[PDB]
Amino acid sequence: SLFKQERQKYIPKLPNILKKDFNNISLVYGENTEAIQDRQALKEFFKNTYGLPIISFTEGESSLSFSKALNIGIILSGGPAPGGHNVISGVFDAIKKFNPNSKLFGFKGGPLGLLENDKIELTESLINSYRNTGGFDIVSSGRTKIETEEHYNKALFVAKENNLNAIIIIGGDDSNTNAAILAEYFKKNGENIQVIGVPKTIDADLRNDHIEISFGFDSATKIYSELIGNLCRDAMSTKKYWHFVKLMGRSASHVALECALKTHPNICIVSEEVLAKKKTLSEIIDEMVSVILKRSLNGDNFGVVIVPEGLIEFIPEVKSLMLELCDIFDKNEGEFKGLNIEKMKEIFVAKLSDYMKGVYLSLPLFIQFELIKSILERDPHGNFNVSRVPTEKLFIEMIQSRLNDMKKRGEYKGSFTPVDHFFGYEGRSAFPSNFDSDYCYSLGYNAVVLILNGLTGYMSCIKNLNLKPTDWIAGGVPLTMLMNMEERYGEKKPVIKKALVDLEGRPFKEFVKNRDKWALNNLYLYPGPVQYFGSSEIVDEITETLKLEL
Amino acid sequence: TSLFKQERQKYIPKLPNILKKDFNNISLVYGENTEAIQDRQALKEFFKNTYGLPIISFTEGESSLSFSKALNIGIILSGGPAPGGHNVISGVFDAIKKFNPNSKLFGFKGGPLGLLENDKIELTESLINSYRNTGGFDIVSSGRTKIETEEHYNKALFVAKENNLNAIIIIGGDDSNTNAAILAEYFKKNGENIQVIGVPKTIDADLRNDHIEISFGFDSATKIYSELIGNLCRDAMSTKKYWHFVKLMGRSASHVALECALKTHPNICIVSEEVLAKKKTLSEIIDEMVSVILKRSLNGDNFGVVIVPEGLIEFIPEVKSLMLELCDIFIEKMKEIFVAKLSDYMKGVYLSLPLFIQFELIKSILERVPTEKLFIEMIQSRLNDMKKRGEYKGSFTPVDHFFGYEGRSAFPSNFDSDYCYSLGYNAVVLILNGLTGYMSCIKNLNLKPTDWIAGGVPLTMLMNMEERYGEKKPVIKKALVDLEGRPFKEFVKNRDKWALNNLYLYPGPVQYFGSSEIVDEITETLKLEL
Repeated sequence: SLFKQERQKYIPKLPNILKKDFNNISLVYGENTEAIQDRQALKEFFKNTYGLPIISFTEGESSLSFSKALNIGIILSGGPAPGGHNVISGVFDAIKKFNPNSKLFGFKGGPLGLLENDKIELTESLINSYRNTGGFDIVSSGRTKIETEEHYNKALFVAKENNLNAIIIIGGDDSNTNAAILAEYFKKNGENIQVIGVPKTIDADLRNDHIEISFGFDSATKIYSELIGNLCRDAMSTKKYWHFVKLMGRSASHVALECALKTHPNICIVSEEVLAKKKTLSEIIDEMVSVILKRSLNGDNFGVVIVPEGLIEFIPEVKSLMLELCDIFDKNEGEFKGLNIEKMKEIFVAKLSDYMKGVYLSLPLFIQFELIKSILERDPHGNFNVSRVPTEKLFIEMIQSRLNDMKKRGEYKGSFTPVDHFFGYEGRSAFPSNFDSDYCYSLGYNAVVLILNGLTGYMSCIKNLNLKPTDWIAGGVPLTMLMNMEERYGEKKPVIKKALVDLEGRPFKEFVKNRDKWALNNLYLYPGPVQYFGSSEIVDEITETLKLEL
Repeated sequence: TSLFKQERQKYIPKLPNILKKDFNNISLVYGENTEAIQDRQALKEFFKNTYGLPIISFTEGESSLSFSKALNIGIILSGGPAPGGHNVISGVFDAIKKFNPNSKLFGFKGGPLGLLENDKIELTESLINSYRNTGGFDIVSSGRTKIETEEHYNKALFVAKENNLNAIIIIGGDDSNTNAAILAEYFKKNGENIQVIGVPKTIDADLRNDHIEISFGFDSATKIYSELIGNLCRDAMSTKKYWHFVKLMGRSASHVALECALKTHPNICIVSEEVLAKKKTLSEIIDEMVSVILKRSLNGDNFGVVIVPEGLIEFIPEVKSLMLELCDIFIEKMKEIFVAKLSDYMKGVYLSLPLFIQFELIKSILERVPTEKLFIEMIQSRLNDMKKRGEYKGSFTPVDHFFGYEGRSAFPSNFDSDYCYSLGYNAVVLILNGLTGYMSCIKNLNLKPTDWIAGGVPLTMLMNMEERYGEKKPVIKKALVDLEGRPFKEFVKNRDKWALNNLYLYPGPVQYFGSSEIVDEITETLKLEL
């Protein structure tokens, strides 16, 4: 692509501190840390790495933990987010500045590549061709979980066979749970193998007071918001369509909320608020039908609706239903064996309580099947496949009935022509914005400096992300501080706690202040394509979420 | 909206050098005279007063205008939106202001219907200013009201006079422009000086010929689709696990699918026109896709990307045949009647299809079905058997997409921005020369705007006579993919390489700031043709 050729030339921007000679970068030690919850149980699990302090960088003469060339292994883990390839080019450049004989190995297909020792050397020309591109496709990714002594030995072995000083893991809450646990295992067995994590995810559910945002979120919400903008403007143009847009975002509504603040849709559902008010499915339907009715009465027979794809895990009744289908499947593992959807399910309907079966058979037939598969297709970390559940079609179907029932009684004169959308996969491997491009490159560059100071069990961290990159602050966040205890697949396991929308936070407060105006009026915003050439103001733009929060 | 819109509202669309001249220094070049594509005789008699008009073209030179008084122009946005419509309107506005600052522009609301109800707004400079370079038809909205009853043409004429209009500009696809051609004559037929000009609009690009090189919006919509498809390709390479099936808008032709394929290099792209021409079966198409999926699995590649045009099934002769017989007899058991009495030949075909398609074909009777979810279904079946017979060891995890509505009202690219502004500006100059029944035309669209050629293509040359329900009606033949054309031939030469290898291209977002070579880029289709 001609675009591709030019964008490959962009020089990502570092924090001023990371431009210094590496033995002129010294550490500032902050407060020791606690886990978020289950501190007691996490301290006894993380014997060697619990309670590590926040690390900041500042200028000063400081001696490094290596004199000779580094060997670094690196993994792309989980679903892709725009910018991963810049984390890698940042890492590559940093180790080369340290010692030109340093070598970077990329393991293939996620953490599984590490367990099976399936790698490639990441060389200067290879890394050149990926600079500033989207995708994880330089080595590919995967969702393999590392949780057993067997996994840990193979990792140790494979790290030792490749003469690695450190492993950098780029991923979300799941991948960095691997990272924290793996660092503990190494330090526990006196292994001199360092483990650094990098905060990747479009969901933006990996963050805290120190990690201001995960990478990729900026790029993905910009792409989603333009498309949603375009649907709003097409709805205004024809005055006839109701668009229902499902967005990726399994466990949290950061993506939906950002897109709402960008576009001003007539309806955006926030899963977290749904849960807090213990809303039911039909209550949500009533609140959307209501908006649809008042708009039809203003002559507006059209609108745009956003719905987070993980909404079904925040409706307590539907959450219950899925957890029961789970349990019903965990034990009857045998009957299910070689049966089909049609019959896999007769058993389910049969093994459900009258209460849940009543909830279940209340759902449209196609939704019933989909929920089945969502439970079958859990990932290694025990995530339900929700992307796969057509929640926005569940809404459409249930709304149509409700509107028919009201046309029946002459209480709805209107014209309801729904259209469904799901924006998700087309945002994960897009070209990263300038923001994610600088942020990812800095993350990877920063990780090597943490490594050169002998740190392990840290998340690469870059603060003040709302300022010009030059003024960014660099350092490290201990992984254990983001963690709690959580029942996965039946067991109570130590994991990184996903960060959901703060219902007390400014992004949400701000949505709440306006969402009523946006419902009955047409105050759509129309964001454009991401730009990579032109005014810094346009090119280096950031998310509304990040402006409101910092 | 954005520092983006406000930065984008300031952009100055580029005109052809000829349209920058004083209007008195633009003179006409009369080309060869026209005849319809077919039914030449019937159309000559139908379009009595306007048939056989010659190709027009502009060049520099002292002339004489048909007006000195301020113009009153009505304008209509018709049919589905395409990026750039608002620039056709801004171009029109600016042109008539240059001619005479007292000229007024009236936009009728919601399509041809706003004309029939005198439902209109003056488009003043301040208002037009906020729509410059934006997507959408939303400055006045559009609609699909046909103008066909004598009562209609009569009220349309009424209302044009009610507002003192010298001309009406209609912006739309093939139907709308057939409409304008007829409307143009009805006005002439009755001794009224009201000119009607048409503007070639559609993302389908099924409105074009040897003189109309492309309809506006196609450029913008394909660039957006192509990025998203490129992004799916790159996600697919990244995780090595999904088969993405992308349906694109366009019930009638495959210009959009073909363009996106030349831009992304997907593993499969079905061209409806090619399927019709080779007279393929449904199952043959399935085999072709299965065969690709199998071979890539054998290479370790359990992932890929498929592009399919939205109108594909309607180009499968079998299927067409079946909706013929289904309409010939003419739920669960009431279809089974369709079975014993169906011809066999369609029977074996009717039963190839999944029940929800079968039951669906019955729902089509009252009158949709997914080109997308039919294929994925039928592929899953043939793979299930093949794994059961130890012939397929791969994992097939399909994901479906439909990119369409999110492309129609996006910001227009520079190309559509210049092209649409030029189209509207040009329409006024056709009007100032007293022409009517023309389509506004801009040639050489692959060169820089300044070297574009401006002129008019007579609407009747685009026509044949269609007949439905008793009446012989004039219609503009939809232009489909030329299987002898360069865009299609380029695809045929390379699609086999794209299937089994991973040669995905990754186009980026449309850019509006930066090097002319990126910002003023055009479609592959237009490069190959031009």
